[PDB]
Amino acid sequence: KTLQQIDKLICSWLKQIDNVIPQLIMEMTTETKRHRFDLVTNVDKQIQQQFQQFLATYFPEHQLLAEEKSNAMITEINHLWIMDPIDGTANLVKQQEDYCIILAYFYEGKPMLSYVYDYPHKKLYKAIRGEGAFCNGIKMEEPPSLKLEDAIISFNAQVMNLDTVQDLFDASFSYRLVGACGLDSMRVAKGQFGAHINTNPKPWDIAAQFLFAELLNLKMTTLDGKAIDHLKGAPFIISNKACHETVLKILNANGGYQKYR
Amino acid sequence: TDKTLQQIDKLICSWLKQIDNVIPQLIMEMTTETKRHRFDLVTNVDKQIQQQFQQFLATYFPEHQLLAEEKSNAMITNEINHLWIMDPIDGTANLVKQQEDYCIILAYFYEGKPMLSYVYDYPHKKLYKAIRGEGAFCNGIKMEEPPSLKLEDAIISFNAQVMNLDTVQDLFDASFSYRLVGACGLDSMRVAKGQFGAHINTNPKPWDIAAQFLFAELLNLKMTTLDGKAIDHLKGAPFIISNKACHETVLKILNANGGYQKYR
Ligand SMILES: [Cl-]
Ligand SMILES: [Cl-]
Ligand SMILES: [Mg+2]
Ligand SMILES: [Mg+2]
Ligand SMILES: [Mg+2]
Ligand SMILES: [Mg+2]
Ligand SMILES: [Mg+2]
Ligand SMILES: [Mg+2]
Repeated sequence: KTLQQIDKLICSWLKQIDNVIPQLIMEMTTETKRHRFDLVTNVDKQIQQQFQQFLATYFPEHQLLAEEKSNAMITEINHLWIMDPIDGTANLVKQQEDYCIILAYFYEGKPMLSYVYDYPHKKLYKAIRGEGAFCNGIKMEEPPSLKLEDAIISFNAQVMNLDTVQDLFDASFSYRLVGACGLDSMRVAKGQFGAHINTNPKPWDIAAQFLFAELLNLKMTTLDGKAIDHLKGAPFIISNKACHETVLKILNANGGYQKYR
Repeated sequence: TDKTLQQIDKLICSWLKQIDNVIPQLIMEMTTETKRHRFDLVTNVDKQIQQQFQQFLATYFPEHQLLAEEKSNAMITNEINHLWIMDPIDGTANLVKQQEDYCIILAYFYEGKPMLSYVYDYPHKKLYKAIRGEGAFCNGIKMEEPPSLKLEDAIISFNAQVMNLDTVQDLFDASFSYRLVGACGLDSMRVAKGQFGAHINTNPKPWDIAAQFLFAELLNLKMTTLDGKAIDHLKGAPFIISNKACHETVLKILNANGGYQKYR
């Protein structure tokens, strides 16, 4: 009853944002964080601060865990929003396409509302506990079963040793990459991909995905097959249920997926 | 009669725009066959689009000849005055697995010279076309030459499954990052738009790269063999389409250390 009303507000703040992003891009500035491949723009900072604003205006006891700010906070919180203000910043800057806003609301640690907004295609994926998962308002259904050898898979090949990359190439139908965790994960949710791996995501990179995986019967675990703490990064996979185990075993086999060189 | 290029372009665009009405039905009744091996796919979508275009050609340009993927091309010579090259669905695997990330490729060569080219991104309804003497366009929005992109500042795309893993690693190290759409025509347009620095296909057929000649010409792109030579539009060859400022570096990374084949 209440989720539906908070959802309307979120969907509304997301409508205002279509009208703000053009201006932000028009005046785009770009900085590096940890190294030259780690980008941040005023688009990331401003979407985030404006959400911060929204929360302060309508839910000021709700807390925010977000990418472009310090997050010294607890293990604990009743109302928690996790936000990736732009997921796919390299894609934003390099391509001005294939990036999204990721948002997720947790109530007493339980995911309740999730948003992955593909702003370049004006496609909003949302998940609402009690109602379902939607893409621009049409109900998404559990994808068909996909075994690994019938599935396209997606992952960052530069962060794994090449033997494991090759085992992954050999077991799956093919390999693609979108370059945004939220959008590669939505492909799994839609059934276009069998699995998306990210071996070092941050909580904002994967926060919306928990509710989508639950409502659509996906598997979403660490690369050791365990539950992921929504509050803390872990190496993670989101997968069709019929290829999940096969990917984990390949990832873990022959000394594991990490670089040795 | 005798037509201007603009008249020919008007015909093609409308035929392409008309295919929007046909495709939803073909996709809902989608059936797949195999070609060279179990994963070399062809669908009723590929076959109907190419059949309708051959019939469009017999209707409007009866002297014109068709070089296309889903038929034999034994009768195609180098003497041909009016030739179309078609990939009816470029990215069939994507059509089958995703119903996204595939396109229709067409190009017209007058006496061996590219005059008209089309990469129709149907799932998104974006028509990229290039018309000699007019320019290149994405939905009638004119495209211009992309900014210089050094490899180290550029995203690149290639099939990493078909190359020496060492070359792959070198390609990763030297570029800003890696991405893959999975249709040559679509990965090529990302280069034409300045979104990727380069796309490589080490074994394209003529129809995978036919439209791209004129786009590279109109937009100042480098489009060459992996040896840096001209490509024969009639015969496949290993190929790169690239921003100007990163083409040399990519080709040297490819040919380094005995080259990019898995056995070197
Ligand atoms: Cl996407
Ligand atoms: Cl594309
Ligand atoms: Mg970032
Ligand atoms: Mg981000
Ligand atoms: Mg992110
Ligand atoms: Mg084919
Ligand atoms: Mg084809
Ligand atoms: Mg093709």
